[PDB]
Amino acid sequence: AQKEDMPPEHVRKIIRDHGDMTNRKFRHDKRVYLGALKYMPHAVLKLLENMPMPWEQIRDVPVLYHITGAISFVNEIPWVIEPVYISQWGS
RNA sequence: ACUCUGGUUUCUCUUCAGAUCGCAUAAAUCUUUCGCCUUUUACUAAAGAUUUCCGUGGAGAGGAACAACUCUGAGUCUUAACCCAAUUUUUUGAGGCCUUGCUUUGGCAAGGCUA
RNA sequence: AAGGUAAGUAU
Repeated sequence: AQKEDMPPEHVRKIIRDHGDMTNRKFRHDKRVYLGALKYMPHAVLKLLENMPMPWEQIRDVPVLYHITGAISFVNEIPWVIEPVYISQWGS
């Protein structure tokens, strides 16, 4: 019993709609939306620590996002080989 | 050269963490010393004691993937051509006889005789 | 970031 990954277009659509809270269609359930918003600093911390390095053009990262698009987390720790990382930054 | 030994990867969970949990390094709270002082919320910078957070290790448990592929260790780790013996055993000249002591007798003990 | 709200009655 493991959660299968969703297509990247699913979260794209979820973010694209429900953008403004003024819509009254999804206002019925907001405790699930509001309760997951306190972890915004966690999303900030995970996002900035996975910032791409100057030698990298595009960095695809695993993403853990709320079912309503309330918050998105970068579920990845930037592990780097120390000699490789130091040599890359020296270059 | 024989036989048995039986993994690695990955995702969770539960606990234990001495150790540079971390060859890196944040914040909060409290109690003392200050610095600003005029009241909160911020602070100044040292010490002491906590808590949280970003991470970490070991062990245990439960799933998945490559489950079929081999390891290591142990087990006795198992074979013939031609060439060899003065220090321990298949080439090794080490034989016998007698004396006297002594043992209930057998024998034993020492010496002598060699070839 | 505050210690910088007049208290109102009408529409």
